[PDB]
Amino acid sequence: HAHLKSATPAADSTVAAPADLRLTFSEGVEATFTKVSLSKDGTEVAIKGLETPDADKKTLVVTPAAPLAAGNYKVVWNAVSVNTHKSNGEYSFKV
Ligand SMILES: [Cl-]
Ligand SMILES: [Cl-]
Ligand SMILES: [Cu+2]
Repeated sequence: HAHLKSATPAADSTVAAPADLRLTFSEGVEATFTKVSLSKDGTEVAIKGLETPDADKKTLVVTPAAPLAAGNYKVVWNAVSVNTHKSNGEYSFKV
């Protein structure tokens, strides 16, 4: 199953407006079947895009509609691997 190895913004780290989130998994994931929910103090923030650029499909680029306002962000992810297995979790970060 796909484990999330690293994010960026990194779990619980603080940053300036990153432009997008990168999620790096232990296996290839499917952009089309994978769900990512980004929320700021408990209301949806709008994701415009999901993509796996490289061909291993191990980094998921999650592009929000706007650049991100400063504050407290919760990511909830439901990955579907290239072999169709479902995993999930969550993490936080701050701008
Ligand atoms: Cl995980
Ligand atoms: Cl999707
Ligand atoms: Cu597995």
